[PDB]
Amino acid sequence: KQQGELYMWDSIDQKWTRHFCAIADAKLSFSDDIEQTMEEDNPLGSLCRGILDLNTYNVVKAPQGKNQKSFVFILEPKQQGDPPVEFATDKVEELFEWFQSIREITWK
Repeated sequence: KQQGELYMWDSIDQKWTRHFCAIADAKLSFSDDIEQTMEEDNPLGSLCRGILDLNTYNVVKAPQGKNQKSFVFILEPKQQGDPPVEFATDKVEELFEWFQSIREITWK
């Protein structure tokens, strides 16, 4: 089973935030900012603020990187006006391990 911490791009605050993610079936889950939920002592602080159906998405890797992070992958969707969800990781090895897991699922 694939799971660990990941960075996510918030197109609002224009910053990366740290979220804990997991892959079960064809679904990728991500929790709330594990830094804040801490900064606010907040226990509605959830371990599952969102769930993505990988069946509806595709995975591209971003060679040049993005927004000052070196290793990122992007889940770009099928239905149009849905936005891309942009993830990034610390070490290059982790990147290739997620990219593998996710594609070993979008290409069945």
